[PDB]
Amino acid sequence: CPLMVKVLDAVRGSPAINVAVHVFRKAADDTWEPFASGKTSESGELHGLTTEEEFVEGIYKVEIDTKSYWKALGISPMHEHAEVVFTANDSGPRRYTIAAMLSPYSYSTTAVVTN
Amino acid sequence: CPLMVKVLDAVRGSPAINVAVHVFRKAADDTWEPFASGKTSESGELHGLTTEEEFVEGIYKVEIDTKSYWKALGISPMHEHAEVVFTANDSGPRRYTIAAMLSPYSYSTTAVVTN
Amino acid sequence: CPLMVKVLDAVRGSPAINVAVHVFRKAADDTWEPFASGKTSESGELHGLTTEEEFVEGIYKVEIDTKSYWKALGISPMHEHAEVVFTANDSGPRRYTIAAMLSPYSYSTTAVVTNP
Amino acid sequence: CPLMVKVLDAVRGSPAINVAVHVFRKAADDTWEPFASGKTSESGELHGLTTEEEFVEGIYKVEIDTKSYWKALGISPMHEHAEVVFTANDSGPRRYTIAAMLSPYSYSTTAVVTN
Ligand SMILES: [Zn+2]
Ligand SMILES: [Zn+2]
Ligand SMILES: [Zn+2]
Ligand SMILES: [Zn+2]
Ligand SMILES: [Zn+2]
Ligand SMILES: [Zn+2]
Ligand SMILES: [Zn+2]
Ligand SMILES: [Zn+2]
Repeated sequence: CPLMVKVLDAVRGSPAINVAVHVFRKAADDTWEPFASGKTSESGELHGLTTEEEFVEGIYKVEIDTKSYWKALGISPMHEHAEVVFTANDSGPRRYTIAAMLSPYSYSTTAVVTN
Repeated sequence: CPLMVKVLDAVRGSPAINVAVHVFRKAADDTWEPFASGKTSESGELHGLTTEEEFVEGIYKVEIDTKSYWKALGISPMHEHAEVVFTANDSGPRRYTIAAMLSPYSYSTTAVVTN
Repeated sequence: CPLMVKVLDAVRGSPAINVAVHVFRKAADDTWEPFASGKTSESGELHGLTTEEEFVEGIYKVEIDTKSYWKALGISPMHEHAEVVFTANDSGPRRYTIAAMLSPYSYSTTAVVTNP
Repeated sequence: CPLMVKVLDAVRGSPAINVAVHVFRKAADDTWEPFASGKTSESGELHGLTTEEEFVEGIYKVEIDTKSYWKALGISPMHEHAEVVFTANDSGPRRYTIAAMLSPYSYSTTAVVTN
């Protein structure tokens, strides 16, 4: 995949499974245009988001839906999404893995960019 | 102080000093409206951004300018900003501290919400 | 302070309050010798750990006791401490703040090293 | 795999490749006994460290060697290792994945424990 998203639940120490993910790309008119979406697999991973051809250069936002992921803990999180914005592919082709370690009031995210 | 932003340089182990922070609030037309702005201090801290009265419930985005901040490292970062989005207030006065520990291809952020 | 420790609860979005912290310094014979201890304040901070004089150069370990901090959540964490090791003071004096963002199965820590 | 380690370079946005990892187990005399070793792959991963039979309950330390790893960067890190300690395997086998996002003065680590 040119783009993969991996989400871990840092509270329970498990992949975050069946979590909805929306990807957007910044359009000419400065709006976020929907790009790809899905739900995480059993390994916390969302593969098959885009194709080489479709994954053009631009600014991308990854939105991971957390609103009620935390419901069973009794905690309302800091925001309904965990969001990460990255600027893509200005030097040839790159594949991107956006990895996110999520808690209700904190998250760590790393973009791994390979060629 | 309803809203404080603290930015740390995780590569150099130092406050991120004199770094521009823009705060926005999600507006009626779904765009981000400029809400408050400042530059981090020698302690990497940004105080006096807003007032209890201006800081109503809503969805806020903290945008930390990182474009050229690691020029001197010779690394172009994952994106020209570090962005943290949080949903505010609900009940009545809540004080927010958004702490970000920044690296070019990563970040960790925690929202500390008190009384 | 030559050394300060700040601990945040990443699950509840709070300072982690009244949490025990042990600091060790690696001894000549390659054991951790107790250095300082205490519990975090209402701001998640532990001040007055050491002095200028006592904070000699060396390898230090900070243990933050987390075992039952999580109890009320119904979660047993990855380890009974969150631990950070750092190498201290290799030129002139430096002040160190160790900041830790903790969850049961994850943490992020940053050492902020400034010269006074 | 009972124990897998994955290391990401948060400064360059890559896997941490060819990095030495030493695993220890807390021994009877309270010292750290050498338990397993390897070097991370091209994908920042370290597999085949131990077997289900050797990996009994106990306290384990994962030591990632970072001393000269950002020297090209011109940065001496907070410590010559990144260390993660976890308490293992109350019950029967669990698979552990220790994921570590490393910067010179900072790191984020998550233990993913699965059945
Ligand atoms: Zn894939
Ligand atoms: Zn800005
Ligand atoms: Zn203030
Ligand atoms: Zn941006
Ligand atoms: Zn102090
Ligand atoms: Zn080692
Ligand atoms: Zn494996
Ligand atoms: Zn070490």
